[PDB]
Amino acid sequence: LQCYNCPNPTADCKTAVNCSSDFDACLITKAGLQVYNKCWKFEHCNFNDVTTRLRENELTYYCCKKDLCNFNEQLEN
Ligand SMILES: *[C@@H]1O[C@H](CO[C@@H]2O[C@@H](C)[C@@H](O)[C@@H](O)[C@@H]2O)[C@@H](O[C@@H]2O[C@H](CO)[C@@H](O)[C@H](O)[C@H]2NC(C)=O)[C@H](O)[C@H]1NC(C)=O
Repeated sequence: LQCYNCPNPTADCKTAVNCSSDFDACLITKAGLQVYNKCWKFEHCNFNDVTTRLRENELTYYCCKKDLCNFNEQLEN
């Protein structure tokens, strides 16, 4: 999956790059402050496998399966 991967927790990442290996679900987390951007698994995209790996909790991780679907446009209802 090709998604944007930033070196820091910014709220406007625009660097498109292929996702590392062992990654089939793009992840777009938003802890009301920083829009995390990283390649995540579809099995680890639950309400415990992400808030634990990042060592956080209050956040809305949204996994996707489209070349670049973790952008900042899928968490504003
Ligand atoms: C992500 O990687 C792809 C590499 O795709 C390869 O080429 C495809 C045509 C297909 O054969 C895949 O199975 C291959 O793995 C990048 O796409 C190519 O990248 C090369 C080198 O950068 C470039 O010369 C080609 O023209 C590109 N072709 C296409 C269709 O993209 C792609 O750009 C990478 N994306 C990012 C954000 O890095």
